[PDB]
Amino acid sequence: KIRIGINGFGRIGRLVARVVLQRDDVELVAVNDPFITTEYMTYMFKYDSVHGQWKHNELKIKDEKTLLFGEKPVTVFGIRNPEDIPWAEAGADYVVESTGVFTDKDKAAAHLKGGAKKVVISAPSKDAPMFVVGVNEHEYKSDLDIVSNASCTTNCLAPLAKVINDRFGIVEGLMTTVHSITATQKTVDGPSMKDWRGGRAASFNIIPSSTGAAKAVGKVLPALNGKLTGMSFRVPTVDVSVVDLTVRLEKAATYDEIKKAIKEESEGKLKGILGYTEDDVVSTDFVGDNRSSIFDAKAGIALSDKFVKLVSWYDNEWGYSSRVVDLIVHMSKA
Amino acid sequence: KIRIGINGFGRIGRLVARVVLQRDDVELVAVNDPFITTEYMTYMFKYDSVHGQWKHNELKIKDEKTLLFGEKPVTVFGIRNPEDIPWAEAGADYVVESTGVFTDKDKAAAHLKGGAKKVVISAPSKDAPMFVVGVNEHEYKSDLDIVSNASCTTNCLAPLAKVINDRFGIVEGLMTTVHSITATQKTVDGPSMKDWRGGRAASFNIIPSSTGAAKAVGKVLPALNGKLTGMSFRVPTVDVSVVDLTVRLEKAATYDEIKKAIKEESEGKLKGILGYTEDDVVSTDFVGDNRSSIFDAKAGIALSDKFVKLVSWYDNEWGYSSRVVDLIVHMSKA
Amino acid sequence: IRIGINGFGRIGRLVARVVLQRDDVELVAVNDPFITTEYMTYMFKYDSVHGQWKHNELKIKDEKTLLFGEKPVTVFGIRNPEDIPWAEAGADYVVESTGVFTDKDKAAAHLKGGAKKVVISAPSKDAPMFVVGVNEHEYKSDLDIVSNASCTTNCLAPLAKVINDRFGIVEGLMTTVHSITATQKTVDGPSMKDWRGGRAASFNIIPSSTGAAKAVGKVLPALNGKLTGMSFRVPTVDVSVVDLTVRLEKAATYDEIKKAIKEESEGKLKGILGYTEDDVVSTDFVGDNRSSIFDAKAGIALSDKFVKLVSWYDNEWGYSSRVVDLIVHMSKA
Amino acid sequence: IRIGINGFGRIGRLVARVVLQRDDVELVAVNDPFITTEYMTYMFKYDSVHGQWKHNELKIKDEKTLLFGEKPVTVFGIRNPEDIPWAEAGADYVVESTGVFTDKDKAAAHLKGGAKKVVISAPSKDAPMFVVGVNEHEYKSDLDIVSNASCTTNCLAPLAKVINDRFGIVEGLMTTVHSITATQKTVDGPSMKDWRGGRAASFNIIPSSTGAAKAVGKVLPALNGKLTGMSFRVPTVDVSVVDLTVRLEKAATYDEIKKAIKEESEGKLKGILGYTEDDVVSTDFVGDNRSSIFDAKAGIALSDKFVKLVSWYDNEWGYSSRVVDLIVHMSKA
Ligand SMILES: NC(=O)c1ccc[n+]([C@@H]2O[C@H](COP(=O)([O-])OP(=O)(O)OC[C@H]3O[C@@H](n4cnc5c(N)ncnc54)[C@H](O)[C@@H]3O)[C@@H](O)[C@H]2O)c1
Ligand SMILES: NC(=O)c1ccc[n+]([C@@H]2O[C@H](COP(=O)([O-])OP(=O)(O)OC[C@H]3O[C@@H](n4cnc5c(N)ncnc54)[C@H](O)[C@@H]3O)[C@@H](O)[C@H]2O)c1
Ligand SMILES: NC(=O)c1ccc[n+]([C@@H]2O[C@H](COP(=O)([O-])OP(=O)(O)OC[C@H]3O[C@@H](n4cnc5c(N)ncnc54)[C@H](O)[C@@H]3O)[C@@H](O)[C@H]2O)c1
Ligand SMILES: NC(=O)c1ccc[n+]([C@@H]2O[C@H](COP(=O)([O-])OP(=O)(O)OC[C@H]3O[C@@H](n4cnc5c(N)ncnc54)[C@H](O)[C@@H]3O)[C@@H](O)[C@H]2O)c1
Ligand SMILES: *SC[C@H](NC(=O)CC[C@@H](N)C(=O)O)C(=O)NCC(=O)O
Ligand SMILES: *SC[C@H](NC(=O)CC[C@@H](N)C(=O)O)C(=O)NCC(=O)O
Ligand SMILES: *SC[C@H](NC(=O)CC[C@@H](N)C(=O)O)C(=O)NCC(=O)O
Ligand SMILES: *SC[C@H](NC(=O)CC[C@@H](N)C(=O)O)C(=O)NCC(=O)O
Repeated sequence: KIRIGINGFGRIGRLVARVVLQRDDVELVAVNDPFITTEYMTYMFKYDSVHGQWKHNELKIKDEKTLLFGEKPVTVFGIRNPEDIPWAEAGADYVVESTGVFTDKDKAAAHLKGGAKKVVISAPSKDAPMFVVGVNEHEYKSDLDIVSNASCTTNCLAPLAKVINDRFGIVEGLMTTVHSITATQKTVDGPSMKDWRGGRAASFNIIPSSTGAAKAVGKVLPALNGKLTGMSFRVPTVDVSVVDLTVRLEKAATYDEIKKAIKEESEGKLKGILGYTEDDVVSTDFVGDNRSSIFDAKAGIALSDKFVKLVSWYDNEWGYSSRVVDLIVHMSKA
Repeated sequence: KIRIGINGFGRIGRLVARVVLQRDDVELVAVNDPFITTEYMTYMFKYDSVHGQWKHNELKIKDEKTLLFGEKPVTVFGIRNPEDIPWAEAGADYVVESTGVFTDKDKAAAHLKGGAKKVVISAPSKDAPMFVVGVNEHEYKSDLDIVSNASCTTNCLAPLAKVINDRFGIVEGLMTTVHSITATQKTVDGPSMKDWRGGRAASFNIIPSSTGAAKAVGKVLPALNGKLTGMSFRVPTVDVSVVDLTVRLEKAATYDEIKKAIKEESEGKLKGILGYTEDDVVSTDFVGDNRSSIFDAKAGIALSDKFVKLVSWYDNEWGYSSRVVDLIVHMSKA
Repeated sequence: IRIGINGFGRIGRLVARVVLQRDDVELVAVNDPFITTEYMTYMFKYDSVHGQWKHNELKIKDEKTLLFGEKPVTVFGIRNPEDIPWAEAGADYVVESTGVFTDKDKAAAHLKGGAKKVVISAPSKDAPMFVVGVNEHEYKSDLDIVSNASCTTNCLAPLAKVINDRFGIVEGLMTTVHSITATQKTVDGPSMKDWRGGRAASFNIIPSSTGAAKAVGKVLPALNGKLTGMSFRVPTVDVSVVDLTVRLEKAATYDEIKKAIKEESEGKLKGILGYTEDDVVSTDFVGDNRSSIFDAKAGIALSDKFVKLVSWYDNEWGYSSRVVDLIVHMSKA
Repeated sequence: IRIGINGFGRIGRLVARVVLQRDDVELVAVNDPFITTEYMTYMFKYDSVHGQWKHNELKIKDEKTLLFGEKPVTVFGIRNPEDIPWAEAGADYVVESTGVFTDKDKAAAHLKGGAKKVVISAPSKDAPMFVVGVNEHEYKSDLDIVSNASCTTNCLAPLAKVINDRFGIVEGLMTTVHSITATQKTVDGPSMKDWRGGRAASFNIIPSSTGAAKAVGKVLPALNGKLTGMSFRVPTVDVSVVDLTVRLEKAATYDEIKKAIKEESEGKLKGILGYTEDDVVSTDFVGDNRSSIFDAKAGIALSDKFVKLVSWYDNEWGYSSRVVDLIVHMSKA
């Protein structure tokens, strides 16, 4: 039923491929990467430095056109531009924009001319519609040709911000995210003309960089629009990131009260999306965590009973790619 | 004139030794480390994985009692407990408490029975007097038997917090410090019974841990006492750390205004202690920076003109050990 | 078979993972004076390399027992060994994983704890050495106390045995590129026993020591004095590789060497010596429970008598799997 | 002597540091299409390994010149080489540091730029290869375009020359434990030319390729076909080590080998081959400008004809020092 093809077998592309491969509501029809060879795709999928080897399927058949995942056959495209890929000729309703270069509303629209019914954008986009599963996936409508699943950081922030606002209200908030390094960085000092500090050696530097993660938590949560901002800090970890959010509350609460409220919501409307822990966890403890956001109770601290600092964890790779397929199923139905 | 002996040839002990070795107002009389051998001390001093090889002096003479720094002779003690070291019998007025185990007011008092006129504690202490050069070293008085130079994080926060408060006033602030790993951490998962997350592998984890850095910025800046708190994040860097401070201001300002005020103070009463940069700097750019705190203009962001997030850098090893000898000279004179 | 672990370190905890998941064996007690029994729950549960645990073990009583499912495991905080009452909770086989008691007589303290047999989680100067799959068969059940050698020995010895057994090695020099361990330092600090071992582990290529190459002969008397080597510690959490440089008595071609190692991979050395022709990397062997895996594509030969062979081992996982494989071989008389 | 650099990368910028601080040479122009001339100021000024610069170089005019003190350096953003007017700002000697133009004919594009001589910041398939201190003397001033070989070659060849020159090496196998470079990846990504090179560089021991061992013979025809080897990339910013395994024609003892290398250290190989008996570590060679330094204490011999020798090199700094050492040797006819 839900036939899928992925555009760009990157970090997110391969990992959301793993997610859809071990589910029964979802299927994998095609993959497009002009840079990866069909024999190379098997190696890239099988071996992972973060999430480990794959326990099910894996094999390539045809000279250079079809791979065998188990006995499900997946189609491979090495096509540079998006409209030139015949997304229908292998059945692909939902295309994952996992490439990172075609982010914008019009730029993902390129897939519909390949014969694709809908496309979901990995990254946030300047104009394409933005949804964070569990906080506003419900304002999706089926006229929508093209969609965006926002960012890892948005997906961790917005569920956590929403319960705080929805039971105590946020007046103003400032966020930092200390974030693992990604494919856009460099091993050693090199050119990254659009972010100068992004060119510096990723694994041996604490890199200040920017993410819009916060104001977007209003572009999808319009109640909090223009109420938050932040920055980032890229630091030498392969995967897993944490959000440090500092907000003042209109309605006074105690740290135990906000803790108990987050536990409440963790087992309610937000179960499996926003989690709760009171353990002495660290970075590694969330590799493979398929939740958008988990709440580090012990980490955070309160100054007033209206001014508090909240800590929450997210696997920027795994949990986010779980969320993209969670979104695709919601639009299937709705 | 200013004769010095250091207790504990650790990271800070050796580095403040380098600082005093290349100054003319200061001298090096003795070093005590029960764990380091006088031949081993030369190796540990000469070769440094962070700050590099040493350009001046270095040689050991006596079988196992005296080292030759240039032609200045330094005395070496391998004594377990503090009062059992004859601090006078080599002329030592000022003893650096660089050990980390004798932090408390009474526990550093142990050096005076060795015949030492004054002792300065590297770390912050529960009761010993606390001074951050450039913000309250002047409230030092010469009755003081024993003193503490506070923490790296305090030394970066308090100068930066003081100009913000002193020209706009801080109502409430929450701070995070993303901090390099230190000697108290473990290479791989091991026992650290007093901080559980501190036992996790330092170089491959983002470790939430606590530092009191903020409320102390009142124990030495009583105008801001009980007005700030924070947490830490230990991440896989050898050296250099940054403070992310989030405060609301009673008196409204614009980001350019606060930038210009920090530049003003950078060249005034705080010159050489609190610095100013508008460059796309990264972690490595402050190794060997001898300032307590440098202000990252471009990094930070403002939400309101009364609610702002400020970013400032500090070399937790080098700048802090520069500050300990800066403090010792102030107490020499005062 | 009842097993108790001394020192819930890296090797101790991971040997606990092994024995808790296999069914021919069970875990009776653990002793660590530096860890509190609740702290063992946290440290066992959470692992930066091998991940969270997918079964369950919890605390029952204030300081004395944990329950994995519903089985005891009594917890000791005893500083020195002859004071550990391995009989009083009935622990027949003891893992000496502390690293401080390598010597035969110093680990003998467990027999006075009322423990019938002792396995050293390390090489020892004066304890019989066995590398499962190459000499585990020379154990005798009179021998009270023993050593399973080192990770590096357990990786080298199968490969050395196969290479010598089919072509004969004249002389060998070995290098291992090795992950950092608990004995290294976060930052430059005192390590008087290894001066380069005190240097910041994660920012350095640190030259270090290994006995493993000399050790091969102590369990493979055919090559005694025919190998020696060195180590290089590098900033990785886990997984290490052996770089072996050998002169061959019998000339062979690299592809022939590949098929010989493949043969033994598939045959009696299965699960001890593996074989791959993949573009493997260190990460690809986290959780690999083999003693040694052979990186075919990596290695190179200069002549048909002079060749360099590359092989992988997870210093944590594979060695601990070998530890309880050895213990069960010793059960079987 | 006027020098211009093509590609302000790691090697390009650091060769710029060298030529800007020495006085027998000067720096005339730089070309990089991916860097804007203000961006060169930022990237040259700030370095994660070698630190900030202690002199000064700034921008003068919108895109065309920088001033180090008050000397020009004109800046080019030209994609392909024959379009770089090395004559029009008068740059006689060109550093080809881009890494894409190794081939003799492809770097010949600078002679059409009006440049009299070209030095390849790398090995090349079809360009004469020189390792300063071992064969720099065979340059002829008719040869228009050239290569300085690789960091690994420049470290191995002095040590191989000394060892062979006094004891003769029969066969050699080499390993290098090497820092990561710009060609590796932050996270697992496409590198179809080296499949293991795309894997996350900083979390892996990555087996990789080297021609340096075969290359030694191309500049040391005595040992042609007597050495070969492999590499291991490990998560460090800079500094690498060679692990050399040799068979000796003339039997020697390790201490004798130590004093022979010490002799050459002190003598004609001074500043190219260094010698230490210290507990050195990788960090200790950041900024070390020698081709090769000999870690005496590290290495080990099996017999007096079979020995393993360890030597250090800063792949960035020492190689770039060698680059302009070569250029000035070529000035001198
Ligand atoms: N990496 C993360 O943790 C993460 C998390 C959430 C969202 N995102 C977003 O997802 C997008 C991709 O992220 P990533 O980390 O996977 O980057 P990546 O580099 O790992 O993936 C990019 C992949 O796309 C392929 N590709 C490049 N050009 C292509 C094209 N023209 N057509 C088809 N494929 C092409 C490349 O081969 C590469 O495999 C980015 O926009 C990023 O912001 C990333
Ligand atoms: N490391 C930093 O960046 C930093 C910065 C500011 C303040 N501090 C504080 O300074 C203190 C030391 O810090 P560090 O990083 O140098 O730790 P460290 O481990 O590097 O130094 C401790 C040194 O003290 C020696 N020592 C141990 N016991 C001793 C004793 N009984 N008598 C004499 N010497 C003994 C050890 O040999 C070791 O060399 C700590 O309290 C720390 O909080 C550290
Ligand atoms: N780490 C490896 O990759 C590896 C692999 C194979 C073998 N080994 C060997 O195993 C031994 C332990 O290695 P590790 O990495 O687990 O070290 P580790 O530091 O992680 O473990 C040592 C543990 O023993 C405990 N301990 C100390 N004294 C004790 C006492 N007297 N009684 C009970 N417990 C005590 C400590 O609390 C610590 O938890 C070493 O000899 C090492 O050489 C290590
Ligand atoms: N990195 C090392 O430790 C090292 C050491 C010795 C030799 N080398 C060799 O030197 C060469 C470069 O190495 P690197 O580490 O500096 O790589 P790098 O990526 O740091 O440098 C390449 C630079 O060349 C520039 N460039 C690309 N195309 C260009 C063009 N056509 N014209 C002008 N500039 C262009 C790029 O912008 C980049 O800045 C490689 O061949 C490498 O093998 C590297
Ligand atoms: S993980 C989601 C991802 N965002 C980022 O990695 C940017 C993170 C930023 N704050 C930083 O530098 O740390 C994403 O969805 N991509 C959007 C983008 O930045 O292009
Ligand atoms: S660098 C000054 C040092 N403080 C710390 O390293 C603790 C930092 C903490 N926030 C963290 O875990 O990141 C110091 O002066 N020592 C005091 C101490 O913590 O003992
Ligand atoms: S990992 C097994 C361990 N041996 C080592 O620590 C040596 C690692 C070697 N390759 C190196 O130096 O890097 C062990 O069982 N303990 C050995 C011992 O000290 O008894
Ligand atoms: S560092 C010099 C560089 N050579 C290498 O990249 C090889 C490094 C080797 N030890 C390894 O693989 O790790 C170079 O000058 N370029 C070589 C080339 O491709 O031409």
